[PDB]
Amino acid sequence: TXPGVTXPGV
DNA sequence: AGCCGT
DNA sequence: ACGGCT
Ligand SMILES: COc1cccc2c1C(=O)c1c(O)c3c(c(O)c1C2=O)C[C@@](O)(C(=O)CO)C[C@@H]3O[C@H]1C[C@H](N)[C@H](O)[C@H](C)O1
Ligand SMILES: [Cl-]
Ligand SMILES: [Mn+2]
Ligand SMILES: [Mn+2]
Ligand SMILES: [Mn+2]
Repeated sequence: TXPGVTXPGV
């Protein structure tokens, strides 16, 4: 996720 | 640590 | 079949 906590996605 | 869609 | 950052 994020970043942080990419995306998702990307 | 933290999920999704080319 | 298989990748994206702080
Ligand atoms: C052992 O790999 C996996 C095993 C189980 C599920 C997964 C994957 C997986 O590798 C995977 C991905 O690599 C990707 C995604 C994904 O959901 C998974 C799994 O679910 C989603 C993503 O497609 C998008 O966000 C499109 O916008 C990008 C990424 O795709 C990669 C490869 C694609 N061919 C394309 O080049 C895309 C741009 O990046
Ligand atoms: Cl790439
Ligand atoms: Mn990990
Ligand atoms: Mn899927
Ligand atoms: Mn992977």
